[PDB]
Amino acid sequence: EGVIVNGTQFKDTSGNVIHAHGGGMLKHGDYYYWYGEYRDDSNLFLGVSCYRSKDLVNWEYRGEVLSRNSAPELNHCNIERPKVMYNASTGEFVMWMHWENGINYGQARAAVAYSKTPDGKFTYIRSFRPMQDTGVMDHGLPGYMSRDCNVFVDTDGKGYFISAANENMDLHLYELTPDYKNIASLKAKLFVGQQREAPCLIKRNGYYYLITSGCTGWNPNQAKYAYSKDLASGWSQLYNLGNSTTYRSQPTFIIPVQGSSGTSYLYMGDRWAGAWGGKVNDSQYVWLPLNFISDTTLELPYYDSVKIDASSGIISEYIPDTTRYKLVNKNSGKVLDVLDGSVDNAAQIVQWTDNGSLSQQWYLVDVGGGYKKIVNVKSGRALDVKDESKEDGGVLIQYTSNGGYNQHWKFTDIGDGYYKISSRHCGKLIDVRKWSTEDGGIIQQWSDAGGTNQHWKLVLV
Ligand SMILES: OC[C@H]1O[C@@H](O[C@H]2[C@@H](O)[C@@H](CO)O[C@@H](O[C@@H]3[C@@H](O)[C@H](O)O[C@H](CO)[C@@H]3O)[C@@H]2O)[C@H](O)[C@@H](O)[C@H]1O
Repeated sequence: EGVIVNGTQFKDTSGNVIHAHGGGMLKHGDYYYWYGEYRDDSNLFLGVSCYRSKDLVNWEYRGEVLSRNSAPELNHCNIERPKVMYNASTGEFVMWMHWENGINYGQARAAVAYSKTPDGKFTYIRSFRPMQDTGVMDHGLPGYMSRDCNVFVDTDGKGYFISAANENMDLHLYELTPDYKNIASLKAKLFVGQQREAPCLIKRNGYYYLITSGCTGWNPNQAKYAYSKDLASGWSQLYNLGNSTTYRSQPTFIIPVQGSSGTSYLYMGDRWAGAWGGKVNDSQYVWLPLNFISDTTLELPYYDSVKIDASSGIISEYIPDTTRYKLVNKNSGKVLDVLDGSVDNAAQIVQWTDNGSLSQQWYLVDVGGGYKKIVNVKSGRALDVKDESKEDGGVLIQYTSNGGYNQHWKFTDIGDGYYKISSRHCGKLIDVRKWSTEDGGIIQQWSDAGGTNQHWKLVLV
């Protein structure tokens, strides 16, 4: 039962609430290490916890790799977004983070630490504003500002540190020295004046991807991403990822989960309790699979429950009810199907002859109220009303699950095993266009006209 419940606070093997807010993760040896920070009673840096696991679901407490006692300036300060990266050359784990006074946010500087072991007590080095010696001034103080940050290890073995500079208006990608403990140069300035925060830098197939969020404090916002063949330049524009609130969370880190089957990228987020007036320690987590439609097209679906099998390297949706179904039209006798039995995103939904194919099988996931999710089997995508249309003739397609109301359907029994499937968005029924009785009939959205082409029978398979 390697299943995770989003919008909650995961508990370690001890039965205690895990506290690794704004943290990250590292895969070394046979274990996945989850680092993160958490405040205390005075809302100040208490320690950077570390959790270990092989299955990515059951986490074991390993103590504070970094404490407010590790250094004199760590006593009264704010530390957030601690990330850990490994150095093959040295053989030591270097840790970066964001440091503040604890009184204000004027000292926008980064901090560094390291240890010979992953779950061992890290030794604090220093806190500083990148390029301090260069003499450059960034808003009153010497050295570039450095708030929200993150680390990245490239294939060639070069380390990289990214953070928000120039009053969170610009993103600075710093290239680290071979030891990872220092900054060698300013690789490139990314997304100037666009004000992107909580950056996550990853790589897949010669393509670099940068997942960022907006700057609105606790308030969840529209997350975005970009791609490029080179870190220095060639970066694309910003493309929306997830919904308008990133499913009520803010991105913190993204790691490739490699296994026997293949590689599945995991998304980590934070549901900051500050949204509803709660303390930082009351923040919950949101883990979702990061799917790659193409080298240039990304998908971030929302599953209320996610199943993970680290061994095989597979991250998919958890269906509470594996019962398969077929939707037969009263008028045509055809069943609900996907065009060309495609698994592509936004694939057109059509009616087709009952051929017992996978494309013609659907799950029914309750999503609160009297509404449900109609999910295809051959492709984990959900039945969706294209472009959240509220008009007659609105085409129906299969789209990535995003909790939108245009993906919620209520079944209304009319007798004899037939139902009227209305959308939660406008209330229009699932309709076979023009009363079509042939294969490939476009499935659409239409007002309840009492037609038999709008009536569907639910059949077990
Ligand atoms: O009014 C709100 C908002 O609605 C968006 O509708 C989008 C969503 O319904 C989304 C799933 O929730 O599905 C989008 O379908 C898009 C399609 O529009 C585009 O042409 O192709 C992509 C991928 O192929 C995808 O299928 C749908 O657009 C509107 O998009 C948005 O403008 C806004 O109106």
